Amino acid sequence: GSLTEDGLSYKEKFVVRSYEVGSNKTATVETIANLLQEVGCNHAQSVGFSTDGFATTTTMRKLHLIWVTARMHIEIYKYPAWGDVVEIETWCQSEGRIGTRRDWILKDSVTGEVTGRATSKWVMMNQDTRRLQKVSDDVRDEYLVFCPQEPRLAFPEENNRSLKKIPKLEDPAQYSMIGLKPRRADLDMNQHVNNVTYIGWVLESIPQEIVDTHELQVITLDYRRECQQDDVVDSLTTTTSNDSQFLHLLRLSGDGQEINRGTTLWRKK
Amino acid sequence: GSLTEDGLSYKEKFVVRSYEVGSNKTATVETIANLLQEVGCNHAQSVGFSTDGFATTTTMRKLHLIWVTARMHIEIYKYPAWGDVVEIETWCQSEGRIGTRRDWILKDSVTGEVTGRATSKWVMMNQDTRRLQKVSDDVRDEYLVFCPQEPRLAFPEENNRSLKKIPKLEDPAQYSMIGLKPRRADLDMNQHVNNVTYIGWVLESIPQEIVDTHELQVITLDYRRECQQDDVVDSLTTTTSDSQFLHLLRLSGDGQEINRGTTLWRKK
Ligand SMILES: Cc1cc(C)nc(N)c1
Ligand SMILES: Cc1cc(C)nc(N)c1
Repeated sequence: GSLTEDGLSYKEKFVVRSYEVGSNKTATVETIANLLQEVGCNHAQSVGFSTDGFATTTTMRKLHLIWVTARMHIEIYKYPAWGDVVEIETWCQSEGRIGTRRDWILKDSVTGEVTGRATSKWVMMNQDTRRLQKVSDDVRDEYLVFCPQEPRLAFPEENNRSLKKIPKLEDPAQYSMIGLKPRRADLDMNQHVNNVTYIGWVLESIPQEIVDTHELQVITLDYRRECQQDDVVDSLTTTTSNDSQFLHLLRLSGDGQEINRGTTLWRKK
Repeated sequence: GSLTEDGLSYKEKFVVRSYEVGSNKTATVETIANLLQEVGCNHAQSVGFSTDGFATTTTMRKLHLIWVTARMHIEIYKYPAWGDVVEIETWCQSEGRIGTRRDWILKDSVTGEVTGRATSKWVMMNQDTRRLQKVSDDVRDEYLVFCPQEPRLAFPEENNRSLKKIPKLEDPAQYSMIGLKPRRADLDMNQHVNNVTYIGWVLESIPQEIVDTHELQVITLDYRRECQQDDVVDSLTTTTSDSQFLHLLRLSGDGQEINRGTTLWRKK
């Protein structure tokens, strides 16, 4: 992988592995989300971020600040097959004092066709108190160094799906998968649950018949609170809809505290 | 990746990913086991095996046969760090009518030093009845095409750890993690639980204090029965000692054994 000629974005190619694919011999959406995180991490290393797993700037380290994910939104047109090469381009943008955004475009390396796109929103937090805060002038100045100054959006459309508000699922849920818990493979190098694990847990409550007859086209996931290593999670889903749409909720098994909410859109094969 | 000049082994290089590492910023043993399976799959594709997820020969397809893992044994001297390149070389061998073996050597691509080695034993099974069987002459002939005919072993030594018999853990276990269940990410393309998931489940009952103060040097895992997508597993561990443990995975309900194993850990 490498920064592009202008140094404002980063590209990397991945060969899809045997264990990364599902029943149709194409990459799962969790494999896609892991590749998006990996290229994001390689881009951060290439522009001087800390190499301790927290991806912080110099000002952030001085002030004990970290970024936390607020939303992930992925749209896939074609999942790459086992052995195929996918090229992913990523870049960041500051959104004033609100937070920052990381965007991605996925392409078939042989054809050059766009096969998917993604966007994520991040908010600043004090690492010690876990309290949110606005982005300071010093941090916005650091982002100006390696971000395009004119807007560059993976989702340019007017009132596009990636910014839509998600409602809270009402009990009783139509479907559920109870008692989910992370194992060590679900943790990152800093012993926090990996963001991709929550996508897997959301999908656990989709019936196997939908997975067998449909392809996932869009997933939008809000993150509200982290699941700790000793927490247990319930995954709830209700149909809201040739397309099938669902509303999702992840909450702690032991008090019902919400940790995530989301929606998925599926197309019949 | 590519077959070597003589066409009897296969080599592939991997760059260790951010999400593949643990707290010491080095690859976990589950990341190593996934890379061993990936290079094994690329080698099978390169020598003409099925591309449907079952890695079968032509004679195996005609007779509705598949290979099932009986044992995995891994010894790591150094885990590669995040961003490092590891080169893995793999090859297979027939073991008469008993079954087949796949062996691996891991190297640091920059230094060329051996950083680990692994070996696995596979037995033939009818895909429909799930009954074991011996390897036929036609299948042994197919393996002669792409396997070295003189013995080539990752663990050559007579009576070495990789062939040691593993006893059955006695109740009560010292440690346990109960109620483990696979999610879709734990399944392979044929909807069977991935072999690497069982290594993760074994390690779940090792106390976090051992993981924080020691490095895993050796893991030996016997596979006896498959965990199905709707099964629930309990992971049991007892210290037998370096720190050494005895492991058992069994179904949560009826207590049916699915795996047994041992691990050896060295203090950091
Ligand atoms: C958006 C958000 C807010 C808070 C308090 N915690 C998160 N993990 C994410
Ligand atoms: C060694 C072995 C034996 C049987 C009956 N099933 C397995 N999955 C593995």
